[PDB]
Amino acid sequence: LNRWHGAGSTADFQKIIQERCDTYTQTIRPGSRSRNCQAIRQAFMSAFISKDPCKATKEDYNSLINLAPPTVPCGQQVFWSKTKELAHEYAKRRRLMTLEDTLLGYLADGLRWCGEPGSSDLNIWSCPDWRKDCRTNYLSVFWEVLSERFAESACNTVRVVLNGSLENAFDSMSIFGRVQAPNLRPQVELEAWLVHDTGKPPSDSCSGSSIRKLKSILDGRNVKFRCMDNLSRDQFL
Amino acid sequence: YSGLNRWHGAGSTADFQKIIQERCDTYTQTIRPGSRSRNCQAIRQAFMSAFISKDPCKATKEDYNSLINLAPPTVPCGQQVFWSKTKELAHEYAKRRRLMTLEDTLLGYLADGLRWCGEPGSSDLNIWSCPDWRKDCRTNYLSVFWEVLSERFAESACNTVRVVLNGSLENAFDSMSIFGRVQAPNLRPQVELEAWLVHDTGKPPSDSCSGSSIRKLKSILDGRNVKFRCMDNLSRDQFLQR
Ligand SMILES: *[C@@H]1O[C@H](CO)[C@@H](O[C@@H]2O[C@H](CO)[C@@H](O)[C@H](O)[C@H]2NC(C)=O)[C@H](O)[C@H]1NC(C)=O
Ligand SMILES: *[C@@H]1O[C@H](CO)[C@@H](O[C@@H]2O[C@H](CO)[C@@H](O)[C@H](O)[C@H]2NC(C)=O)[C@H](O)[C@H]1NC(C)=O
Repeated sequence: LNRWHGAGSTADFQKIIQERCDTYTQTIRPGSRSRNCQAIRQAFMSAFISKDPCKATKEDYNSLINLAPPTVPCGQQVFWSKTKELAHEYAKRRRLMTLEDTLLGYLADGLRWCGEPGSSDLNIWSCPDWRKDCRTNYLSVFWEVLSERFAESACNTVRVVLNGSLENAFDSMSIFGRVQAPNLRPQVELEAWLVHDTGKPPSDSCSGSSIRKLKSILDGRNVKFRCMDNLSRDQFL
Repeated sequence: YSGLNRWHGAGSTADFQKIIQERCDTYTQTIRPGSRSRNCQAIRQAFMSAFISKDPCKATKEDYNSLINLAPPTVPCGQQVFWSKTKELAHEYAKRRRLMTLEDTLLGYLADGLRWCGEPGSSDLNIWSCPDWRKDCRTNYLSVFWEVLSERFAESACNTVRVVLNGSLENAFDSMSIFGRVQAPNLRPQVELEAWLVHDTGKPPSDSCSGSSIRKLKSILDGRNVKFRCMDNLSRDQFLQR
């Protein structure tokens, strides 16, 4: 059970998911119809429990995603890469939604989970690491599937918060670069904001090499691109 | 005969557990959302635990303490409505005015209109018969639930409370009603209570604020140091448009 190279499952995973579901559905974003959180938790567990944790497929999450698809109103989506804290504060203030503001994203944010064949329990010792063990693991596949659907459903103007205090604000291998940007629909307009740390000069900008790669992706998607830069965390918020 | 059909009251509502579950989700997510979260699985499990497999004529208030702790029947100050013998009117009034009766609390909403009881040695509801308060036992799980919920609802009342009473009855205040026996005597001291005695359209009222039964209520409220204002000679439509 301790054979993997990543940290083990969040031990109270089931309780945490269900509690977050209650908070989300009742307190944060109550919906047009009720959703049963026990059933959502049950579907989450069933996706991965008692399975080879290195044989995860997108299909395994079909039932779960169908119970709570990560869709948001047009013009209200926020994407981010390497700017977790900033992007979520920005989204909170402007009443916008990141992936972590969707039901399933809110449930899963910051958690780890995996199973073991022949066992009905979470593996709390270790779980597959995406580098050292396998990319076809249940944590990575969940976030890719969720990211795909989140990106696919974007409409009108979307925003991405990128880190202007890094050498490369755009990382082609990030989930944003690999899964989200390539799945935006034509006629979406994407605005990128390259935001730097207060009191520090930016390390990347809209005229840099990494942004060229992003524009290349978006041009092929027929996604309009407007890139802003040279602003600090304070100016952005 | 000593089997499942031995009681004089109607049996448990079929599929009680499904109904509870569905009502709890509806209530917490669509009726009164924005509020602090409640765990509906836990609430259902606590409700069942309170009575299942127990002597159906030995219910006590304490059997429901864990359920009430999960969702106390507390209403915001100034929004609470009591009623007696005016079920339809009181709930229409509460709906139109965005106020809350006992049946508008989480637990009151789950249980309204339902029946339930268990059977010793069984994990299931008795869907065949349940104890009747008058013919079998007062200390049954259905009656005791409404009694303890009523007490907690009255004890937590704050600021101005309103009661809707029936001006078309000879005695609008019945000391042996749940309102008269359990709710009024347990009102938080120093709240203020307004009573409205409402009569049916086109029928002259049968009771008023000056009658003997309202005097009995006044005496109870004086005991609780609760200020009392009573208004009468109103039809349903006059009351709703006040
Ligand atoms: C750009 O990314 C860097 C590197 O992750 C962020 O700096 C870290 O921020 C965390 C959380 O605030 C700190 O605990 C770390 O100590 C920081 N590490 C380093 C190397 O500085 C930075 O906040 C990001 N900037 C923006 C604007 O999002
Ligand atoms: C006062 O109480 C009477 C008696 O319960 C109510 O009249 C009953 O109303 C129910 C539901 O509307 C009917 O099914 C019964 O047939 C009625 N019975 C009688 C004797 O009329 C009346 O609605 C109450 N009035 C107010 C203002 O609440």
